[PDB]
Amino acid sequence: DSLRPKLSEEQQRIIAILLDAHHKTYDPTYSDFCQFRPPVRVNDGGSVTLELSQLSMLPHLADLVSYSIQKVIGFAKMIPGFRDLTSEDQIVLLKSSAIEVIMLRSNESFTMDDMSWTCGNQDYKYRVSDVTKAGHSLELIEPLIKFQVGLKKLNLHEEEHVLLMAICIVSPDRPGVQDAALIEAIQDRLSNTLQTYIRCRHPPPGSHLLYAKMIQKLADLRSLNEEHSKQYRCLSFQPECSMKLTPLVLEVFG
Ligand SMILES: C=C1/C(=C\C=C2/CCC[C@]3(C)[C@@H]([C@H](C)CCCC(C)(C)O)CC[C@@H]23)C[C@@H](O)[C@H](OCC2(C#N)CC2)[C@@H]1O
Repeated sequence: DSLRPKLSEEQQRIIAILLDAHHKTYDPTYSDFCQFRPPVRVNDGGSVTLELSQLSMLPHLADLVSYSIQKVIGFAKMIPGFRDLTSEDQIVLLKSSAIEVIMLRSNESFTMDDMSWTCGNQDYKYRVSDVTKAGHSLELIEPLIKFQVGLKKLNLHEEEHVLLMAICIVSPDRPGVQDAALIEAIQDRLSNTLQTYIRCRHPPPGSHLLYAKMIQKLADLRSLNEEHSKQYRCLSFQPECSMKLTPLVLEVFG
């Protein structure tokens, strides 16, 4: 019963590697922000019309996401085993998980003090309204907040945070993949590491059940990924939208 096997040198290495990768791609100071198109916040205490009409926050948020995408790609390119897939299976995994990972790593800036994401600087504080001004409806934004709170109350160790993202990326069930068995093998190595860290390092532990809760989020993420895709498609229907985006955002979601 309740065996708690010690972490293997290889498993330790993997975490070290993943931890380090994340430090090199996540900026907790948010210093690069002034290099994005400026936030514009029109008063819209509504309007789906004002919103689409203006799209005042889109250029800034499209810039952030785009920037983050780049940081997510850099992270993927440091997952052990990720180099060993055909670059074709790499892009497929990347594109189809890019938004899921962003929602995970944004939790580092999400604050349960006012249910927002703070990257600033009141300028770089993002509340529900700030995402509607970017042309989004409550069907995605409201479930997203709950996801972040559900995620916060897991009280994840940074070690578990980086592994969750690593697993999210290297999923063998994504549409378009060629070598599902190889991708599957890497995920098991990553998932096994997670279950083992939980057993060894997490207090009490009377609840290694934490693992079941973490896999559940990855399923929330699929819903959100699909919902986002719906809403993106509406934005692209809006004329002049393309310039408010970036060629990366356009490629990934189009
Ligand atoms: C992306 C991140 C941040 C916020 C993410 C947010 C806050 C605004 C609300 C966002 C942007 C959602 C919407 C759906 C994004 C929509 C994007 C378009 C309009 C293109 O579809 C999804 C993710 C949400 C900010 C911050 O928490 C993180 O980025 C910070 C920096 C990085 N990397 C670390 C410096 C994280 O990577």
